[PDB]
Amino acid sequence: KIPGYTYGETENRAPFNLEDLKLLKEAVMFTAEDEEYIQKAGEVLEDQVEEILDTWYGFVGSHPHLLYYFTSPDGTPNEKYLAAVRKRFSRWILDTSNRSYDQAWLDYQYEIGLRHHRTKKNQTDNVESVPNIGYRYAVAFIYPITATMKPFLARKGHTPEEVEKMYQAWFKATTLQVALWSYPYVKYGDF
Amino acid sequence: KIPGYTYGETENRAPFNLEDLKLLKEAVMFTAEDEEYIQKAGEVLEDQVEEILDTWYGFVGSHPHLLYYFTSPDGTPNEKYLAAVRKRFSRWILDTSNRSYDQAWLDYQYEIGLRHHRTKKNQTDNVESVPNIGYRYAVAFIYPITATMKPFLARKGHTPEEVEKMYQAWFKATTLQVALWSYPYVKYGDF
Ligand code: HEM
Ligand code: HEM
Ligand SMILES: [C-]#N
Ligand SMILES: [C-]#N
Repeated sequence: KIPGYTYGETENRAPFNLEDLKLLKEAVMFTAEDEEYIQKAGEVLEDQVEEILDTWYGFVGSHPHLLYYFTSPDGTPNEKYLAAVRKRFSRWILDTSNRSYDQAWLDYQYEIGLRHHRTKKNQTDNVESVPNIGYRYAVAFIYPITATMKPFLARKGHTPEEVEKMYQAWFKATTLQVALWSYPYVKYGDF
Repeated sequence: KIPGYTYGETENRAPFNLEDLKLLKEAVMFTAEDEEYIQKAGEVLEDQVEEILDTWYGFVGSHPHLLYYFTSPDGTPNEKYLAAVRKRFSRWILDTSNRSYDQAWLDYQYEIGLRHHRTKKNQTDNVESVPNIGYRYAVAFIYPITATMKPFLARKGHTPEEVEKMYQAWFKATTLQVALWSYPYVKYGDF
């Protein structure tokens, strides 16, 4: 088992529903074509995850105000926390590529939002760290997620045109998720 | 000369400052290289704005749940509201590329967020319309903004390298802005 990974068995049903998801997919221009290309992206990325993780957490570690969110009270990174979260992030790369975006998927999107937010941050791994990840950075991180995945999507010999379809699908899917994760951050009724 | 366009003359100072901005630029991987290329993007886009606007508002207009946010209470689109906003969106394309990202800029970023939010929506143009734009869609729209801009960035004969750099700069800058606009939506203390 991956500790903390509770896909399909969360405590709560998401407050947003499949019709909400349909309308949000429309807003990010995500279609069945992107379902196909995000699956292809998974096939490309899967055996590269260790490098992807080093690249991603190397970016987070590169700026003290970002690494901050994994820190103990003494301002140093909590290595237990980083390591446990890293295994769930690795799984999220696969889930984004391989799951159907169905009710179980939506329920886990609510869960991941809750875990970045003060509602559930630091509970999954039972760590002492900062209480909330400022929403400004959740939105910001759509960009570095896509810039991180880009070079890996080209490393299996796909043409620029195919890489572009995978990259755009990943961009749409990442934006879609962060949009959903806003729920616990946003004043009730404003989401 | 643009009705409702009050850049430099907002009633409020922004609740985020230049240090917040520096740290958020770092979160979207924005550097002096992007300053060069966002300015080049403006030079490329400036004389294409009518077609860009037709494309963008064509996208909004093609989805009833998005066009919704410009409708009168009787459910029908308010074309005056659309037209007035269109003029300020046109200017935003130039501002994104030409303004220093400084205090005045931050003040107007807070203003734009307030205008999508119930705080100020429908006041600028003195219209009667939907009270609030749900934040889920503001995040989602990062994607179709970038997808709208992309083809136009190639239309002045720049090299593929330069077009990609302009596109990435636009994506960083759009993400940066939507992150800032979240302020009035986000539970107090969670931004
Ligand atoms: C596009 C935005 C982001 C994506 C795609 C992303 C992805 C993920 C994933 C997949 C997980 C594990 C979820 C699970 O428990 O199964 C996670 C957890 C976490 N992320 Fe992010 N994340 C984003 C934004 C942020 C930001 C802005 C930070 C700031 C450094 C950050 C820091 C963390 C931390 C500290 C956790 C553990 C939260 C907890 O205590 O449960 N993430 N993230
Ligand atoms: C990336 C996200 C978005 C961008 C870049 C964007 C851009 C803009 C700009 C530049 C303006 C005029 C600002 C001014 O007053 O100077 C504006 C206003 C407006 N936008 Fe957006 N927008 C975004 C999201 C949305 C969404 C999700 C909707 C839903 C259709 C929308 C609908 C409108 C409406 C109705 C107004 C007028 C608000 C008011 O009454 O003042 N926008 N937008
Ligand atoms: C989040 N990593
Ligand atoms: C907003 N358009």
